[PDB]
Amino acid sequence: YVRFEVPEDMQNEALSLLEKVRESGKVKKGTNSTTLAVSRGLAKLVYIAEDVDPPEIVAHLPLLCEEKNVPYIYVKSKNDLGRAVGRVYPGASAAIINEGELRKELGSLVEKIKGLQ
RNA sequence: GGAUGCAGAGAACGAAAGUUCCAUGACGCAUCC
Ligand SMILES: [Ca+2]
Ligand SMILES: [Ca+2]
Repeated sequence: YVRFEVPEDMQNEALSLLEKVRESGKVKKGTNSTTLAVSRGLAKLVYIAEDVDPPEIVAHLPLLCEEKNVPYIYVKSKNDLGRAVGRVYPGASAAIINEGELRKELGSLVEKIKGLQ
């Protein structure tokens, strides 16, 4: 249930900004903490995996992000989301809570994502 | 065992070889049935 389709280069930009934010920022991984972070108005930018089965697990996300005005982006695999923070483990969804040092980069990314809508 | 919440990384058995679960939330900590 993709709301939009992100092109490959933009997906790579987001997945790379994720690894750069790892150090100086704060990132959560998993559907529980990500949903909480969006509901509490903490998530700067959320990532949703495309290969989630059953897809109903992450389906509630885009509408909640629209409710709370949180930019969401679809990434190809949940394994591409496994390096988000801490232990290497697959993640159906993640969320950058603090941009950290990469402020303008996240700004450009959310501009490009809004461009897709 | 089951339900609910809090938090979010490895956890239980084993001398270890290994066996079994875990961000689709294990392990826990409570309250209840
Ligand atoms: Ca261990
Ligand atoms: Ca032991």
